Amino acid sequence: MKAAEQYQGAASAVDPAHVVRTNGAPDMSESEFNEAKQIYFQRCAGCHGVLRKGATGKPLTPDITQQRGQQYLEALITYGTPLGMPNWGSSGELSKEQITLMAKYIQHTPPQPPEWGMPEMRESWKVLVKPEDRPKKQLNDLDLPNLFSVTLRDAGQIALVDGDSKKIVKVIDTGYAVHISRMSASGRYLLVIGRDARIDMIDLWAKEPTKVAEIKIGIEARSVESSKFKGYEDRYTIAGAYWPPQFAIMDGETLEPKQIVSTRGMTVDTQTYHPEPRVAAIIASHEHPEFIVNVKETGKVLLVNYKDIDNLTVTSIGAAPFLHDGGWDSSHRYFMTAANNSNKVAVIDSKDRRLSALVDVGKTPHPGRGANFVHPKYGPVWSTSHLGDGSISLIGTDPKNHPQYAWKKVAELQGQGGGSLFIKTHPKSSHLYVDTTFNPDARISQSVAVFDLKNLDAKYQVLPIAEWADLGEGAKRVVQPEYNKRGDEVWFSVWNGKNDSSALVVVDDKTLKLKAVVKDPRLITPTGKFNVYNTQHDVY
Amino acid sequence: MKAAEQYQGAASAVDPAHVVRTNGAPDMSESEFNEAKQIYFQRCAGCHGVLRKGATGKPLTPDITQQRGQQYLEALITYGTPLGMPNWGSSGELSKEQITLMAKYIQHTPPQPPEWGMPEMRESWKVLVKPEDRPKKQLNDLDLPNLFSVTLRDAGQIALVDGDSKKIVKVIDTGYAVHISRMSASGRYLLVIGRDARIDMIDLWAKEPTKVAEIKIGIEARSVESSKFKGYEDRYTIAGAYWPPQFAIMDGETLEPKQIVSTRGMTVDTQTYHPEPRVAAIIASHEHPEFIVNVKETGKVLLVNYKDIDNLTVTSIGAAPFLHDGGWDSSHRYFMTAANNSNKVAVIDSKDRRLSALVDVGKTPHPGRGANFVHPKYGPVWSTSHLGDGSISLIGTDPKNHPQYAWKKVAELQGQGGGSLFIKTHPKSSHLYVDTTFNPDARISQSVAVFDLKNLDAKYQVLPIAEWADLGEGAKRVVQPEYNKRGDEVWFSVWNGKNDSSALVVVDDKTLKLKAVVKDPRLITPTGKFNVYNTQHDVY
Ligand code: DHE
Ligand code: DHE
Ligand code: HEC
Ligand code: HEC
Ligand SMILES: [Cl-]
Ligand SMILES: [Cl-]
Ligand SMILES: [Cl-]
Ligand SMILES: [Cl-]
Ligand SMILES: [Cl-]
Repeated sequence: MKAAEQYQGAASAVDPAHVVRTNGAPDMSESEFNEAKQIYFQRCAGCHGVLRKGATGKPLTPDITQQRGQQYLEALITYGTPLGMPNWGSSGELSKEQITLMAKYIQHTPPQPPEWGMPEMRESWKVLVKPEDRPKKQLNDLDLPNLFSVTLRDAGQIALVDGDSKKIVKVIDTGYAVHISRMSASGRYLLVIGRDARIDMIDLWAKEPTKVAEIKIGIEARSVESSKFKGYEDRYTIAGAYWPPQFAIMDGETLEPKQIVSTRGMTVDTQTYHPEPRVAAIIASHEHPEFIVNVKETGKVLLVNYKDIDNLTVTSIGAAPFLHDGGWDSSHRYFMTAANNSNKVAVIDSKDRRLSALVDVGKTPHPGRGANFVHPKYGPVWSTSHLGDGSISLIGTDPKNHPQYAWKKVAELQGQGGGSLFIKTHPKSSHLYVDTTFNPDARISQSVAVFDLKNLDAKYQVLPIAEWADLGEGAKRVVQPEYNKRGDEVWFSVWNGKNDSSALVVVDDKTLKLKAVVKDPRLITPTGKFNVYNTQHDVY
Repeated sequence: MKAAEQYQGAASAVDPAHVVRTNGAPDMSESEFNEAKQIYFQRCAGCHGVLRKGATGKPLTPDITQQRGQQYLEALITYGTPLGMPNWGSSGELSKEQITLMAKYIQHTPPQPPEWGMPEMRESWKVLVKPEDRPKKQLNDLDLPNLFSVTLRDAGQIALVDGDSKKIVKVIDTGYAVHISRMSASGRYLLVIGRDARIDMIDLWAKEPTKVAEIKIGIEARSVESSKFKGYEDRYTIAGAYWPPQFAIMDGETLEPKQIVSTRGMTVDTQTYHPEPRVAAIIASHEHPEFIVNVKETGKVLLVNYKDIDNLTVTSIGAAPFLHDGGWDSSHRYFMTAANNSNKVAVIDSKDRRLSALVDVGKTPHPGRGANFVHPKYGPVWSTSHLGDGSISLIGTDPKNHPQYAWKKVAELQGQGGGSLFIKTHPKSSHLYVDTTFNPDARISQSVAVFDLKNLDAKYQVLPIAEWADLGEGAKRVVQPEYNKRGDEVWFSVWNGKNDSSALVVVDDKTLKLKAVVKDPRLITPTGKFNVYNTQHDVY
């Protein structure tokens, strides 16, 4: 009756005088609030995050913002900061009236976007073609290993480009602005994820590659990955979300949602609670049946063991805050990940399940998956490009046979300048390609630098990738070099405007000569290109 | 710098129109809000939680509460429901004007108490006596294994009573309303955790037992535990918190804070995010170097492996919502814990790291640690009483030599009625005791039922514990039977008010006749009683 009521009726130990109401912000209309909120996610949420704690420095919470004041915040938004906070008034990007509204907005409690659990996922889950009715053999005659999965960012779709043919073979509708493409261990299924957290599974064996499953694992995402460990091929596919701060494990044949795990938790450096730790790069392990999951704001690398997904076991490894992209080393044991805004590179030992070291590097490293090669003096190494730096950092990745040079910034190369984004090579190649996508100089932003590994002390050659495309108007930012299955050509993307004309430019790695140019009215804002074989077997 | 700012300056994939502002509640003054907020934690937070999502039914969040309306909520609060929601108007416990305020308060966004990270812990952390300054031998002449640690709830302290002398040997100030007492594997250090989350470690080898370390792991807590795996004795001490939803691991010798882990995460039944999953019972594994941690609202049981404390591995086991108290079986392998308000008992396999079964029992089981004995027909069993009915459930715990009765509610026993909290026995005892602390009948609450393991079909005997104390005015509620080391005597608390007289009653287990009554002006609101040896070695 009420005996259990009296049992739990005791007063909470929490002192009510220490629980506080959240107000004290300047009055804002409903129309005004929504206008600043539209600006925040259009211009600010990328760094500061949904809850405004995703960047360095003091956060944009009420207690902090109200302490500064209306005019401090207006002043700091108008003129920015030399530590990565741009200026929105001096640049003319925002208006005096708008900046005033932003200063008022961040003094209010940050509005919350909704959660996304199993009910939301299962409703988003669609098996368009059931595995029973899927082909048992490759129907088409495509040379799938040398297929490129090219992202048509603004078009909300992806294009399959036959490597040798240089022609588009199909265009598939996907989530908006796909970020990466990943292959299943079998090589039959192509996985793509949009920044809106929609995943699509493509069957490369159908008469024409078709989608077979679909699911939305959140509101904002970046990464997807498939199980690579011996015996667990196509068993499970993982995907991490920016919001909600979580990742999800799904069946690898149907994408059925199985498990959802929150990444909300304590940070490695300060060991305080963080309400929005965004999941970034995910990579499958060869040593154990685990997914190595990067968690950005908390600086944790998680080892998600799918041996038993009903009773999940996770090992949380401390590294450095702001974990971002990364990739394997030549051995496929040591996961080199870039804690970009910590200017460090963490080394995750997938075998011993620990952090091998933290390597100091240049200003904001950005390697993507990186580039591995054998240095004459320093043995095997792993290299990264940089955004705030024009440098290239080489890191020893050979502890067994090169303890002298291991997890050390053994040597630097210098590229065309800052704004670099991806560094690329190939085992069969003697060159090292470095793009300058976000360099503020036009010429540099549409060129790439090529180093000669045969003689590494020489200066690089500059290749005019955009010039070779002969597009015309547009910024024509070049981005992301990728090799073919055979390794003797290097594909480039000219990330021109949505309403301008773009292209993919293919270079002969043997001669460093223009080999071909890919143009098509369907190839809108081409960004990421992913060779099936090279991506599937971590060739980089 | 602009390079990195353009790279991370892309608009968020989050639609601002789907990120909504949280204020549509009826206006309240600051004086009125703080009065309703005070009643909430004084009367309601125990069940509904800090964020109003800890009870069954629909939560008291703005979206739901505003939908009902002011008149609906006033009525429901005024009258209640027959499903665990007490009456507050018919009761006459809250005035008509307070209920109106409470109805408005729960329509506002719930106020939030602060977090409690490593900085807050370290400043709260005190080492009163260094390990170097502690004795290498037991200075005092006390029979430590037979000492009782008695909680003096309202006095904010505990008393150490000598089992055979029946006298109080010292009184030690602690956190407010200590909840449990635990002993180190070495049996030298007594650990007590306050209702307010303050932990005190007591050295029983000093000339007089003195506090040697102190730490606050949160704002509200209930549970504390020590590592009991071979080779890891006294190496780590763990404690769980109600708020913030987290647990923490400290050094066993100094209580230095080492790690903090957030229990915020997804539930087991709906697989949705819960922002306040408060930690409940915690027990130390013998099969592996792990802590078994109960997480209430999410219904998860976490196996926290301390093999490597810097890289913490945690297996998450699903069970049923509202996990609470629990205990070992006779084997010390299967953790029998009760999801109270799910009316089930979960069996967690300490060895295989999985859920062996979910057993349906009575309304709101409350076992504490439980009571193990050998049923003449059904083999080794684990028993529990309930709050919602006078039932006593027996559950087989022998899968090796009694597989047909394993994890089955093999039989039921009837006590005096509902409102029971603790059932007890001893390996050297022929009797089985059940209390009725929260029974609404005065005499029932003052008595305890006693069963005969030699003849289970016989009706219980009733011993009037409070009557035997001869205390006078007061509710004189009796609670928590506890044996001594030799199992000769059974101790009971008479949990009277702080301005009334209380006592500890001791009964001769071999004869069931009163053996002693402990009265003392320092014995204020005695609740928990913890024999050092029986608590240390999990004898129940
Ligand atoms: C987590 C993450 C990965 C690795 C996932 C993995 O390995 O599993 C990744 C890699 C990538 C890769 C993989 C290339 C590779 O070599 O693997 C590409 C092409 C890429 C195109 C872009 N990224 Fe990416 N990217 C983010 C996050 C990520 N970028 C951002 O947070 C940021 C700064 C904001 C955003 O706009 O998403 C960001 C900006 C960009 C771009 O502006 C690019 C150039 C175009 C776009 O669509 O946004 N990111
Ligand atoms: C999590 C938890 C444990 C086990 C910890 C472990 O094993 O590591 C426990 C066990 C206990 C034990 C251990 C006895 C045993 O045999 O193990 C005792 C004496 C006890 C005295 C009370 N408990 Fe307890 N108790 C709660 C939580 C807990 N009770 C509540 O949430 C609730 C309902 C609210 C509250 O007031 O704290 C609650 C009410 C009570 C009481 O009213 C008692 C009788 C007096 C008091 O201090 O509030 N609880
Ligand atoms: C990165 C791509 C950013 C974008 C886009 C915006 N901000 Fe930012 N901000 C950023 C960093 C790395 C820092 C801290 C660096 C430092 O030491 O200054 C900041 C700082 C602010 C602050 C100051 C908070 C404080 O320290 O007291 C405010 C008030 C702020 N930022 C607001 C803001 C607004 C309104 C933006 C767009 C409308 C915005 N920022 C964009 C990184 C980035
Ligand atoms: C247990 C010890 C409780 C205490 C003390 C309080 N409440 Fe409660 N409440 C409880 C349960 C188990 C339920 C659900 C039962 C059901 O019939 O659904 C509730 C329900 C409410 C509701 C209704 C929510 C809804 O579905 O709309 C309200 C508005 C509510 N409770 C408020 C409330 C207040 C204001 C209290 C003290 C001041 C309070 N409750 C105490 C459990 C317990
Ligand atoms: Cl579609
Ligand atoms: Cl955590
Ligand atoms: Cl393993
Ligand atoms: Cl979780
Ligand atoms: Cl082990």
